[PDB]
Amino acid sequence: SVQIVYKPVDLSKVTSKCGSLGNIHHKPGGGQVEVKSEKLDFKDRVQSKIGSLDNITHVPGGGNKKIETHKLTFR
Amino acid sequence: SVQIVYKPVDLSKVTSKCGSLGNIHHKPGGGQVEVKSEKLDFKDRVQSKIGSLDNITHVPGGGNKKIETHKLTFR
Amino acid sequence: SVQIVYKPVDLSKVTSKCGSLGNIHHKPGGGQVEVKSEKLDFKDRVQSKIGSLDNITHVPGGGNKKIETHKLTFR
Amino acid sequence: SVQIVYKPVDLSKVTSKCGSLGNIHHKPGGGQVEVKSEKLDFKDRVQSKIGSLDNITHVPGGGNKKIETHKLTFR
Amino acid sequence: SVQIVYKPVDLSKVTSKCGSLGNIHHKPGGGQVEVKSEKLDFKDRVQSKIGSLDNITHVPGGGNKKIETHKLTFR
Amino acid sequence: SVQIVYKPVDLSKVTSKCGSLGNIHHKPGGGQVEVKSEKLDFKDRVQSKIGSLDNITHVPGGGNKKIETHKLTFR
Repeated sequence: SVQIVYKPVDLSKVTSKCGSLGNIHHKPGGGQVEVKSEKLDFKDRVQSKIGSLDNITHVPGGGNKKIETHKLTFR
Repeated sequence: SVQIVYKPVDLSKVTSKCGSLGNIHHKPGGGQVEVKSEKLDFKDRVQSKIGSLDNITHVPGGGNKKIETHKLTFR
Repeated sequence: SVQIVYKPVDLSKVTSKCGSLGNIHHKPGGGQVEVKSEKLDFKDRVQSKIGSLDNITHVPGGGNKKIETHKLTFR
Repeated sequence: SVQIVYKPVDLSKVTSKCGSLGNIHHKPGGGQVEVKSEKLDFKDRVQSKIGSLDNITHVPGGGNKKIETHKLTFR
Repeated sequence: SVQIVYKPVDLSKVTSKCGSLGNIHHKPGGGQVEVKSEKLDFKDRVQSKIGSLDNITHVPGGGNKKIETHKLTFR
Repeated sequence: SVQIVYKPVDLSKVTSKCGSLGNIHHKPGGGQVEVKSEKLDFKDRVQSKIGSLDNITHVPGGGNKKIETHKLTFR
């Protein structure tokens, strides 16, 4: 008879310590933005974006990640 | 007879410590934005975006993630 | 009879220590941006982006990652 | 006997002709203006000006000037 | 006997002709203006100016000037 | 007896002709302007100017000048 044993013990600790996390600045699109269009002709899907777009300031206290994937395929 | 044993013990701790988390600034689209269009001709789907759009300031106290996926396919 | 033994013990610790994490600056698109178009002719999908876009200031307190993948294929 | 003759004839004409005078634009202070003061100490007259100030758009139809000064000092 | 003759004839004409005078633009201070002061100490007259100031767009239809000064000092 | 003759005839004409005078642009201070001061100490008159200042767009239809100065000193 076939015997399957599966006992993965996990004694992990993704710790982080931080005294202070501050004084982050993010200034996108400081400069003047000018666009000037004359006698154009479009014929298909036009996606246009002007100014300051999709700007992210992600500041997480921790940010510790743990990705654990378990698998046991038995055909 | 087939024996299946499945006992994954999990002694994890995704801790984080932070004294202070402050003074984050985010200024998108500071500059003047001017657009000037003359004698254009569009013929399909037009998506247009001007100014400061889709700007994110995500500031989580923690931000600790744990993704654990378990699977046991038995054909 | 076939014997399968599977006991991976994990005594890991992806620690990090930080006294202070501060004074980060990010200024994209400081300069004036001018565009001037005259007598153009487009005939297909146009994606246009002007100004300061998709700028990221990721500042995580920790940032410790642990990717552990386990597999046990048995045909 | 002393004879004084004073007959300055003036056949001047400071004319101007203009078909059309239009489409003047004046946009001062388009950009965002930020000021941040911390732990200052003033001890005398403080004159402070922020934003868009003392901006002039003088557009005169004519603008023809004639300054004529006459004098006849007799000691 | 002393004879004084003074007859300056003036047949001047400071003319100007203009079909059209248009499409003047003036954009001062397009860019974002940031100031950040910390632990300063002033002791005398402080004149401070931030943003877009004292900007002039003088557009006169004519602008013809004639300065004529006449003098006849007799001691 | 002393004879003074003074008859300056003036048959001048400072003309100008212009079909069209247009499409003048003036964009000062397009760029983002940042100032950052820390632990300064002033002791006398401080004149400070930030941003776009004293910008002039003089566009006169004519601009013809005539300066005529006449003098007749007699001691």
